[PDB]
Amino acid sequence: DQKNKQKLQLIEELTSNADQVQRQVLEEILTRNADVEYLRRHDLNGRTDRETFKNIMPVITYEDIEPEINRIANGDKSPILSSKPISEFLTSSGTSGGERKLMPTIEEELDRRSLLYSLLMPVMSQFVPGLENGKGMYFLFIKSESKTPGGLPARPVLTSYYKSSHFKERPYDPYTNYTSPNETILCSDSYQSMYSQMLCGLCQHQEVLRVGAVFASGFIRAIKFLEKHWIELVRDIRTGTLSSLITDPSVREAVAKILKPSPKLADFVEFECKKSSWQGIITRLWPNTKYVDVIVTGTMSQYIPTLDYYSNGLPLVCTMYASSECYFGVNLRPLCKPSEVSYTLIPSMAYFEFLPVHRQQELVDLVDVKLGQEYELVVTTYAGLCRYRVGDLLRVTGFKNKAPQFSFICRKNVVLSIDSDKTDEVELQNAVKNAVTHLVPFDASLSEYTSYADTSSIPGHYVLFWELCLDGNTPIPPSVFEDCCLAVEESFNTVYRQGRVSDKSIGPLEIKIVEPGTFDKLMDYAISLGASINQYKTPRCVKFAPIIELLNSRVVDSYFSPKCPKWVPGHKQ
Ligand SMILES: Nc1ncnc2c1ncn2[C@@H]1O[C@H](COP(=O)(O)O)[C@@H](O)[C@H]1O
Ligand SMILES: O=C(O)Cc1c[nH]c2ccccc12
Repeated sequence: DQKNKQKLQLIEELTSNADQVQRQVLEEILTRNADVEYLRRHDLNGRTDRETFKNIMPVITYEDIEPEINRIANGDKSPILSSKPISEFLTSSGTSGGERKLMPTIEEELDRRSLLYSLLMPVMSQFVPGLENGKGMYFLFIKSESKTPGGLPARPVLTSYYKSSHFKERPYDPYTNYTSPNETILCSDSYQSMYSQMLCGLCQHQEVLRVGAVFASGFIRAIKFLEKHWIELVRDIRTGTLSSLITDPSVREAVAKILKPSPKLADFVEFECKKSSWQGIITRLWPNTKYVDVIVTGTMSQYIPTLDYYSNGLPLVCTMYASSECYFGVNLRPLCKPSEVSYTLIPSMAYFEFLPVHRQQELVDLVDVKLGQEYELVVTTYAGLCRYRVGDLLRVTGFKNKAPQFSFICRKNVVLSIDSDKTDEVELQNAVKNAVTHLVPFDASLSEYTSYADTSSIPGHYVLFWELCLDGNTPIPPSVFEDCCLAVEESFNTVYRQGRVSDKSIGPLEIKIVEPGTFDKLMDYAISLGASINQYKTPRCVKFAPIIELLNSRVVDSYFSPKCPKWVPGHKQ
């Protein structure tokens, strides 16, 4: 019987009693945090009931509780948001004033993250058999850490999770037996982390029954890493000796238990990697792979054709929906189509509310959301976030017993995204305005521009299309356009700049100069589909393949900066 059946029954119990669980969660939070400064400031006066909470407590954004956050981050240890000690800040990919948002968490929250993860394979065991008889090849990575002036860790939620006893000291689980040893995941050197993970995956290739990464982008980068380094990898496999470039002793102690001299495997890997076409290479190097486990909902959907290419059309699986401030839900139907993914929110994670979005107690509870209606996700967490707006838009597609299921629509205001980076229109506009100052000495200027997330390169990069207006009589040298590139990048927020400098999840920004009349063609094309002259601006971003092919066909010159933007871990202040 055991675990799977119990976990599946737990899902039944939680979703059949969703409203009661939601109530018990809110009651527990307000009872614990009854005396914290934030609740007392709003005069909640020790009350714990739903009606009081919804009538009294305001619906907030990050900027609303930043003074509380800063105070805690500066070392104020009084109960301001939470009665249990804030153990760390989980730095979100979402920003504020260019800097990562600091999400308070408490130690207890790891239990709830682990509960969520423990649901995944029992759910999957209903759709794909035999996964306990083999391994999963996942490429998992830690990121830069930082510390608040008061001494609290500030780091991404997965970096926090991987380094915790819940992952680093976890027991052997046959349904989640990874090819990557903990030492290779927890390696601070990102090159060594990637190389050793790729090697271990190759060494255990016949046992691999599934592959992936947290994000589509992450898995694509691992494939590209093999494209560049397979010769070194084949040499390691052939001789049974790990590359001396791997200097980390914990790494390589771990590899040494896995790596054995095997010219037969080396010949096999060489054979496949030598081939000019890498179409379907996943199903050749790892022939027992049943699916690809990566997020391809949200902006990550742009990577579907790339994964399909390398996998020869294996099923793409989206298992979960979660964030820094709170873990949310699970896909109860993982082998569905990527366009039909819905996430069932787990009612014991947090108190969930929903702000209706239309094309006086305003909020609607989890069980009262309406089929087909769009909402903004609003959360009340154990660490003291009260009715915080996530910025995620969701649509109800159905119900699991009493618990609703949501397709993910978007994170609000995201224009450009390659990996976890999110660039909005204001950021983009500001960035382009800082870069055009470089065209002033040449008495040139920008007439019009647009952008796209270029996925043809690994890692992806931002592309800007620039149509200039030249009034002077001196050509602009490549060095100045390269200055323009860098200037754009320097104006982007810290997550973008971290992706460029530290995580290598983003390639150099490219500016493509297009010939005169190019954006005229765009408009003409934009009217043949969708034809509103009155309401027409050249869009800040484009995404439709024929439009992009049109713009690329009219490129006169392109430029990247050889330089990287500034980046320093932690908040500016
Ligand atoms: N499965 C998913 N599909 C689409 N977007 C997601 C998914 N999981 C997380 N996200 C987005 O990433 C955010 C979490 O980012 P972070 O706070 O940095 O972990 C969420 O609030 C969503 O906007
Ligand atoms: O930065 C990280 O690695 C944590 C993270 C960022 N976006 C996420 C979405 C799903 C679960 C974890 C994360």
